[PDB]
Amino acid sequence: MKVINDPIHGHIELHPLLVRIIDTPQFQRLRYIKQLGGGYYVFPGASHNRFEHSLGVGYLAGCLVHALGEKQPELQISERDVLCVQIAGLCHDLGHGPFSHMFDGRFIPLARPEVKWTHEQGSVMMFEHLINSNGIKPVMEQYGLIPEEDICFIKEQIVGPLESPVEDSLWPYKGRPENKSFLYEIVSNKRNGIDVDKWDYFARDCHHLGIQNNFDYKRFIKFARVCEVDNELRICARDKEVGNLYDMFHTRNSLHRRAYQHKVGNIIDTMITDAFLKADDYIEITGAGGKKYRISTAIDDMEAYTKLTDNIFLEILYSTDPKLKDAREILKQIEYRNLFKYVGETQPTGQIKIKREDYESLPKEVASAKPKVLLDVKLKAEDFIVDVINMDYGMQEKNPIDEQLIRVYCKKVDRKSLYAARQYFVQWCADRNFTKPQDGDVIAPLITPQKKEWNDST
Amino acid sequence: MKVINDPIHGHIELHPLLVRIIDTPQFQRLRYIKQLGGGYYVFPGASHNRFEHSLGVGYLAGCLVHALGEKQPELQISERDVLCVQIAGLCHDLGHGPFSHMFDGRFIPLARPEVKWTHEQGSVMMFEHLINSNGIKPVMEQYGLIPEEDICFIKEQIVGPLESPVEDSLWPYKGRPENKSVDKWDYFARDCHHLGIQNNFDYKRFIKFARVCEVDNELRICARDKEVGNLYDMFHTRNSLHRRAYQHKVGNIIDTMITDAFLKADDYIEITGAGGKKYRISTAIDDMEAYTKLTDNIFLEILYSTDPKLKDAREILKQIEYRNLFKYVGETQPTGQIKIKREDYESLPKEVASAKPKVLLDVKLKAEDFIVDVINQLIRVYCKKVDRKSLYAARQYFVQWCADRNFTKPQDGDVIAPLITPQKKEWNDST
Amino acid sequence: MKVINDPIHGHIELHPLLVRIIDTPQFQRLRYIKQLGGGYYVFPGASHNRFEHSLGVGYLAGCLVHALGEKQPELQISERDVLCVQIAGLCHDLGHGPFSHMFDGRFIPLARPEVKWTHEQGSVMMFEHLINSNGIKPVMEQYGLIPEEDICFIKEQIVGPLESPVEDSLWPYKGRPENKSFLYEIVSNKRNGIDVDKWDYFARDCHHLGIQNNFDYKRFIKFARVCEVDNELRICARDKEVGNLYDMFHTRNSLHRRAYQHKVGNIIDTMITDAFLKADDYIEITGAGGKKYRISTAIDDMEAYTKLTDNIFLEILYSTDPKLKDAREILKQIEYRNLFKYVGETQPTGQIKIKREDYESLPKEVASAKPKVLLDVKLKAEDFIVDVINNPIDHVSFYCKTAPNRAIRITKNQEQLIRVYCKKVDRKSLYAARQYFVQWCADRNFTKPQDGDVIAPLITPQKKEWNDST
Amino acid sequence: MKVINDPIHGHIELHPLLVRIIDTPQFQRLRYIKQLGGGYYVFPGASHNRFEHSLGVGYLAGCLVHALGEKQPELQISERDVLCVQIAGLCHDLGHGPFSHMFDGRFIPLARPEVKWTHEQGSVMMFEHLINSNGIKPVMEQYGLIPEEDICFIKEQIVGPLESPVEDSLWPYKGRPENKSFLYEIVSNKRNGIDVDKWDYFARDCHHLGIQNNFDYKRFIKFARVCEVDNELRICARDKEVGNLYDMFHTRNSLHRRAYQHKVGNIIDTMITDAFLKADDYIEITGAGGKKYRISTAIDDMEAYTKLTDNIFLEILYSTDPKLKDAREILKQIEYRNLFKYVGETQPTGQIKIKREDYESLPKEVASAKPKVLLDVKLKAEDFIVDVINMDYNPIDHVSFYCKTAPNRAIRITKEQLIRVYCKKVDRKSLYAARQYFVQWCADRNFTKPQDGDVIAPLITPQKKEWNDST
RNA sequence: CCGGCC
RNA sequence: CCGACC
Ligand SMILES: [Fe+3]
Ligand SMILES: [Fe+3]
Repeated sequence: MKVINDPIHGHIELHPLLVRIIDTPQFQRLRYIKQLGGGYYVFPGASHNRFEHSLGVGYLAGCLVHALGEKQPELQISERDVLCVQIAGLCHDLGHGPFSHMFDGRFIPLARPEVKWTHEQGSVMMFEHLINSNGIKPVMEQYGLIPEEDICFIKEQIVGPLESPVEDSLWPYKGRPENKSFLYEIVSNKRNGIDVDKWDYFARDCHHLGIQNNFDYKRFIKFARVCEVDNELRICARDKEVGNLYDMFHTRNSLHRRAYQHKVGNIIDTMITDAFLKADDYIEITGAGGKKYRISTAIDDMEAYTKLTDNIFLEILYSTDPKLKDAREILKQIEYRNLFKYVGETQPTGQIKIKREDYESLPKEVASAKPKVLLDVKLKAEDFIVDVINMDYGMQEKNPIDEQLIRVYCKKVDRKSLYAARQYFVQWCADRNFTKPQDGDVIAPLITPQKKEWNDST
Repeated sequence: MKVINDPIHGHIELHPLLVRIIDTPQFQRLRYIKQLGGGYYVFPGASHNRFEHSLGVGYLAGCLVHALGEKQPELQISERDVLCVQIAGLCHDLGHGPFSHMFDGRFIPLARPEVKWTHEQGSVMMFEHLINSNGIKPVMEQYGLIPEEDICFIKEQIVGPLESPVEDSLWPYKGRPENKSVDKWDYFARDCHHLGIQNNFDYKRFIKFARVCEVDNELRICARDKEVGNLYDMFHTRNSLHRRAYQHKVGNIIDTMITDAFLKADDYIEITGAGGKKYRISTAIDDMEAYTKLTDNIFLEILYSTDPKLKDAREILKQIEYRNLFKYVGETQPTGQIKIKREDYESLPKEVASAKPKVLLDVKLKAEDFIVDVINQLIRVYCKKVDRKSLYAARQYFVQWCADRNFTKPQDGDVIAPLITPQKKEWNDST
Repeated sequence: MKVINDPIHGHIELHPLLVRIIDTPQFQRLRYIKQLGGGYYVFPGASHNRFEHSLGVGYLAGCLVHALGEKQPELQISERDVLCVQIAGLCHDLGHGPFSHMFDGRFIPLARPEVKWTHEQGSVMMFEHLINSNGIKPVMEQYGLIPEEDICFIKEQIVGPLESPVEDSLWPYKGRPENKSFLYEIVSNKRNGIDVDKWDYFARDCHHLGIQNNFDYKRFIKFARVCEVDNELRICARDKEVGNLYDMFHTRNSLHRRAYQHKVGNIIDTMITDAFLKADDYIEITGAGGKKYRISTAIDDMEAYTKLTDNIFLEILYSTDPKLKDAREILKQIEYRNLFKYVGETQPTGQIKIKREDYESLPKEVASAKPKVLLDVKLKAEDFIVDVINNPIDHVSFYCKTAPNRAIRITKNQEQLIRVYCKKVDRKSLYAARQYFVQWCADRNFTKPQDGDVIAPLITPQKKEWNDST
Repeated sequence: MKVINDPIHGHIELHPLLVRIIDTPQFQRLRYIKQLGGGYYVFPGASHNRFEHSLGVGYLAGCLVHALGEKQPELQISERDVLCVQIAGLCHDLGHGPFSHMFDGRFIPLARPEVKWTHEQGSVMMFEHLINSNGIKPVMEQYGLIPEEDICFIKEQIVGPLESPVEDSLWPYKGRPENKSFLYEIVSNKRNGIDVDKWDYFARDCHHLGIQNNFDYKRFIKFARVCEVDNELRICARDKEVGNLYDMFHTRNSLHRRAYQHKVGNIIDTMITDAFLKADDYIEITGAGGKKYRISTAIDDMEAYTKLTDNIFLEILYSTDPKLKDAREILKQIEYRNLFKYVGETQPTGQIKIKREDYESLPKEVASAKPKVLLDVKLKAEDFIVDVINMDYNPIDHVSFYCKTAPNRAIRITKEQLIRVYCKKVDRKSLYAARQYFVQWCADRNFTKPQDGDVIAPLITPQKKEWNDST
C-alpha cells in the first residue's frame, strides 16, 4: 500500500496488490499521452496526461465502493470486489492512441474506414495484453482472487457489454450477474451519467484550465447508497444532491461547450491529425517478431499500442529522415501556431448521422463543394478541410434525472483565399443541407443570394 | 491583442511584438520541459510546462511595471521599459535545458568539461537564435524599441552577468544601470498551484506592496512595513516547493537515471540543424541549432527505440519496464571548507567507486555502477543495487567516504555502521 | 460611518442615519427578544436575538440594492432609495414581542380573539414611534431623504400597501412610482420568497443550530439583476444559480422540519403561552401618560410595547405575588423539565383551515371529543392543549444569457398541522388523551393520526367525514 | 441516557444522573446569564449563555477521563470518578452572577468591599443547594457514587483544597487519594492551564465572535496519557501536538486582546456596574424564610441568589419607581449609546498592584489629582471612573511529554493589570481636563506614564523629573 | 475615529 | 429512546 498526493484526487492509497501493479510501464503510456489531447494547444495549464485522470478515476471508484460497502453492508461485497474494481479502474482509458482524443475521434476514425473501432475495444485488448505480459497470476493468487474471474470482470467493466447482448431478457454481461451490476457502475454510469471517471475528468479540467467546480462528489458518494429501481440495483442521490448534481451538470455543459467545443483548438487538433496522416507510413514502430507496423496500422498491434504516445508528434516535429518533407511542412506550420483559418461553423439537421467511414469522404466531399461562384483558388482536399468533431452521448433524456460540430478550415491564409474558403463552406453547407449562418447576412454576400430561401425572410 | 488563459495570472496582455515573441518556434518549444522534472514521477499533479511559467512571470513583470508607472508620475515610464520587462519575463529561461534545471545542473559536467556554463548561457543563446530566426527586427522597431539594447538588457536581467565588475565599476550591467533596480513569485505560485501545495502568500498583495525608494542614491524596491507575514509565507512556500522538487525520492531516482541514460547513449543519439551537423546530446548548448531540436522527448525516445544496436541502451528503459528504483541510504552536511564543488562533480562518483571500506562486504560497484550526486550543503546517498547485502556494502562504503570527508554526523549512523561510524572520535560526540 | 462586526456577515459598515435609527430605545429593545423564541429550551445553541438578525437584514438589503444599482445605471436607483431599503431592513422586525413568533402567533390570538395583530403592523407602529420620539426626521432631511415620501415607502416595504389598494390593476403603492417596482422585492417578498430577511435568518439559524448551510447568498447577489416580467420590472437570477436556489430551499425545509416544527419546542411554547395567559391579568405595564396596559393590550401603545420583552418570562418566574402563583408555577414546571406529553398530530384535508380567530376555541372542541369507549380519566376542557402550526420555480425569473431583459422565467419546475398535548402524564391519562385525540381526528374531517391505530383502537371509526384519504 | 445537540461539540451524551442534576432550577439559572457579560453590547453575535458552556465543559471532562481510563488501565479510573469529573465540569460555573465575571470582578468587590467572594465559592454553595433541594443524593447513591466522599471530591474539583495547608502537609485533597492526582486537573487546572473548560469556552467564543479557532481538543484527548512528573501522576500530551497547543494559546491571546479587553465592553460593563450599585439599596430579592436580600447581599443566601440573573438589568430599565430613577437613567444612556469616554489607559510598574479591596478607593484618588495647571473642570469622584482590568494570569509552562516508546519518562518538556480611566461628562474641555487629571494621578501613584500622556500635559509635565526621562 | 484597528 | 430521527 502506497499513498500519493494529487491536486484534486488527494490520497492515492490502495491495496498491496494494486500498489504493486500501479508502478508499471504499461499504464505509463497514459502518462505519455495527454488526456486533454488538443488541450495543449488550448489550455496553457491543463497539460495533464491520461495517468492522472486514470488514477483519479480508479481512486474515486474505489472510494465509492468503500462508501457503498460501509453505509450499505447488505451488498456483502468483500475486499476482492474492491480490488477488482480498483484493477479495472486503473485502465479506464489505457487503450487510446497518441494525443488521446485525436486518435479515436480523428485518427482511428479516418485511418481505417473499413475497420470502425473506438477506444473501448482497443482498451480491452491493450489491458488483456498488458495483463498477459505482466504475469501477475501468482500475484493475483496472493491477493485472494482467481485470475480467471478477475480478468473477465476487469474487461467487462472496462468495455461494457462484451457478450453481444441479444434481445433476450438475460444478463447483458457474462461477468456480472442480474444482481451484481451495482459495483460495476461506479467506474462508468452508462445510463445515469454519474461516473467517478466523468467527475474526475470535469474536476481536473476545471482545476488545471481555470474554471469553477461547484460539484461535491464526496457528499454525493456519501449520500448515494445502493437502491432498487426497475427491479435492478442502482445508485441515486437521496434527497439533497439536486443542487449539487445540477451544478455538476451545468459545469459539464460548460466544460464540453468551452474546451471540448472550442474553435481554434479544434483547428489545431485537425491540423495535427492531418499531419500525422500524411506521415502515417513514415513513422513505423517495431512490433512482434521484429516486424514493423505503421502508426496508422498500430491500432491492432499491442507492441506499438504500448508504444503510442505523443512522442510520435515529437518525431514528426524532429524527423531525421529525408522523405518526410510533406509532413515537415505541416510540422513547421504548426510550430509557430500558424494553423489553418476557420471559415465558420455548422451542424446538420434530422436524425441522419454519418458513420466513421463517411468521415474520410467528408473532407473530400466538403472540398468538392462548388457553387456558382468563381474562386481564385480551388478548394482541393489539401486546400480545404472538413472538421467533424463528433459528440458522443450528449443526448441524455432528463439530464437532472437521467451530433457533430462541422468546421471549414483553409490551408491558405490569404484574404482572397479566405473569401474562396468561405464560399466553399457555404457551398458545402448547402450540399449537406445545413442551416444558414447566424452572421450569414454578411459572411455570404454572394453565395446565400443564389438560393431564394435566404431572401424569404418570412 | 492576444490573451493566454492560464491558472497562474489569468489573462496576459501581449502587444503585437509581444504576441509575435510569444508565438514563436522557440517559445512554442519552451513548453517541452518539466519544472519538477523527475519529481513528476513522485508528484503526479505537477507536470506544468515551462512556457506557461514564463508567461505568468512576464505578466507579473508587466503588471509591476504598469503599477510603478501609474503610482509615481515622476517615474516617466515609457514603452521601452515595459518592452524590456516583457522581453526579460519571456526569455528569462528561454533555452532552459532538458527538464530545465536537471540538464544544466547534472548534464553539463558530462557534456563538455572544457567550457562550464549554467542554464543561463543556453537561455541567452536560444533567445538570440529565436531573434535571428524570427526576422522581426522591423516589427520591434515599429514599436519604438532598440533591438540590440533591449536584447542585451534582457540577457543581463537574467542570472548571466553582463559586466565583469562586481560593485566597483557599477554592476554586471554593461548595458543597464547599476543604480536602477516577481518572476520567482510567479514561478512559486505556479508550482504551488500545479503540485497542490497550499501557499499562504498571495502574489497580488506582494506586487501591490512594492514602491520605488531612494537608497544609497539609487532606485530600489521597498515593501510595506506591515507585510512581514506575506514575506514569511512566500519564503515558506518557496522552500516547500524547492524541497518537493529536489528532495523527492522517486524524483531523485528518476534524475540520476536520466543522467545515466544521457551518458550511456552518447554515441547513439544526435541532432540535425544548420550546416548538416551531427552533434551528440553533449553539445546541445554550444550550438543553438542543437538547442532548437531539444525536448524532453529523450525521456521517452531513448526509452522507446527498438534497435539491436542500442539493446543494452534499450535495457536502460528495461530498468523502468520493471519498477525498481535505487535504495536510499542517507545524507550528511559539509564541514570546515572542503566541499565537492563543480570540479569534484565529475570526480565524486569515481571517488565513491574507488572506496575500500574495512568492513565485511561482498558486493562492489565500479564508476558506471556508482553515482554520487549532491543537492546544491547536503549530499544524498542512493545505491543502484537492490540486494540487501549490496545495500549494506554500499552504505558502509558511503559511511567510510563521509568519515574520510569529516562531514556532519548523520541521524542514525550507529545503525548504519556498527564500527565504521564508531571509528571517528569526532563524529561519536553525542553531546 | 459605523461598522458592526458580525459572526455571519462579517462587517456591516453603516451610514450615520442608520446609526441614529440603531442607537434608540426602540431598536435596542430587539436586543432582548429571542429569534427562535421557545427554541432556546430545545436547542441550547439558538441563543441569538432579533438585534443581530435585523442588522444582517439591513446589510443584505443594502447589498442587493447597491448591486442592482451599480450593475444597471438605467433603473435610476438613487442613494435615497438605497437608504430607505436599508431602513426597511433594519425596522422589519421592530414589532416583535416576547418570544418572537410565539407572541403574534399562539399568544395574542388566544388572548384577544377580537384583534387582528401581526408583527409587521407592530413594526410600522414602532418605526413611526421611533422617528417621532427620537427626532430622526431632521436628520432624514439632512441626508437627502424626504420623510413625507420615504417614510411611507419604508412602511410599505415593511408591511405592504398601507392605503387599502384600489380594485383596478394600478400601482397600489403610494411611496414609489411603478418604474421602481423592483425595489419592493428586496426586504420582504411574497411572490417568490427571495428576500434578504430569509437569507439572513436561514444562515443565522444554521450557524446557531449546527445545521449545514449550503446556500451562498453572495453568488445570488452577484447574479441578481432587474429584468422585465409581465411588463413589470423585477429581480431575477442567472440560470447558473438554480442549483443554489435548490440548496436554499433545501435549507428552508430543514430549518422548518427540524427547528421551527420541533415536537418539544412547541410544547414549551404552549407552556410559556399558558403562563402568559394566566398572568395576563396581573402584570401591569405602564404606557404613555401613566396608563397601565397589560401584556395583551400593550400592543395598543408603543410606550408600553417598548417595555415588553423576554424579561416578562422571568418576571413571572421570580414573582413573589400570590396572584401569579399559577403562572409562575407553570414556568417552574419547565425548569424541572416537567413538560406536557405529546399525544398526536394531524393535518387538514381540503381547504377548510382553522384560523387564529378560532384558536381560543380549538381546545374546547377537543374537550367535547369523548371516545366511544370507557375512559379511566375524563380530561377537562383545560386538561388538553390543541396547538395549530402553520415549488422552487415559483414566480421567480431566471436571466437566460447576455441580454438584460431576457426573462427566461418558466422552467416548468422540470396546509397546517394540529398537535394534541396532555397536561396529565399518567399512563391511563396518556391512553385517555390518545383516545380523545383519535376521536377528534376521526370526527372533524381532519386527517387521521400517523400512529392512530396504536394510539387508540376504539376511537378510530368515529365518523366517515375524517376517514377518507381521497 | 439523553443526548443534547451543541453547535460546537455535536452530540453530547449524558448519564441519567447528569440529566437529573441538569434539570433543576439552580442549573437552569445559567440560561439567563450571558457568557461574555457586557460584551453583547459590543459583539452582537456574542449572546451565548453559561448553560451551554457548562454542558460542553461537562462533555469535555467526561471525554478526557474516559480516554485516560481507556488507554492506561493501571490508573484504575472507575465509573465513580468519571461521573464525579463530569459533574464537576457541569457545576464549575453554577455560582456565576449577573453578567458573569462582572459580578465578582467589579460589582461585589465594590458593593461590599469587606467581603471576599469568587464564583467558585458560589459554584460550591449552589451545587450544595442543588443537591440538598432536589434530592440528588439518593440518585447518586443509586448509580454508584458515595456522596460523603464523592461530593467532597466534586467540590474540591470546583474550588480546590477545601482546607488550608501550608507548604508540604502531605496530600491536601480529601476527595481522592494521591494516586489519582490527575483527576484534579481535568475540569480546572491551575498549573498547566490546560483544562477542559478553557477548551470549550475558547471554541464557543470563537464560534460566536467569528474568530478562527485552530485548536483541536480531539487531537489532544487522542494522544493524552498520564505520566509521572516529580512523583505526581499528571495528564500529559504527545510532543507531536505541542505546536498544536501553541495554536490554543495563540487563540487565547486573541480572545483576551479583542473580546475581554475591548475598551468599549469595559466601559459598558462599568456603566452597568454603576447602575447596579445605585439600584442596590432599592431592588429587593426574596430569599429563604422571606428575608429580602439586596443584590449585593444575595450571595449570602442561595435561594435569593438563584433568582438573581442578567434580568436585573431589564428590571432596572423597565421600572417606574422614582427611587430607581437615577439607576434607570444610567441604563438608558447605554440604550442611546451615550457612553462615557475613556480618558486613558496605563499599567502598573514593578510589583505594585490594586487588590479587590482597594478598587473603591481608586476613584477617590483619581478625583484627588492636583495638577499644577488652570483646570476649569472641577471633576469629583462622580466625574471619573477607574477600572482595574486585571489580566488573567506560557507555551511550555507546566508542559507535558508523552514521548513515543517512553510511557514513563515525560522528560521532553522543552518549549499584568491594566488601569483605564473614564470620564462621565462629555464636554471636550472636560475630556481634556480628565486626560490631564489621569496623567497627574498616574504620575503621583508611580504608575507608568501613558503613551499619550504628554498629549494633554503642557503644564505639569516639567514638574515631574521622571516623566521627562525617556530611558 | 469610543460596536472597524490586517 | 420527550433538548436524538445527523
Ligand atoms: Fe424573521
Ligand atoms: Fe467556565
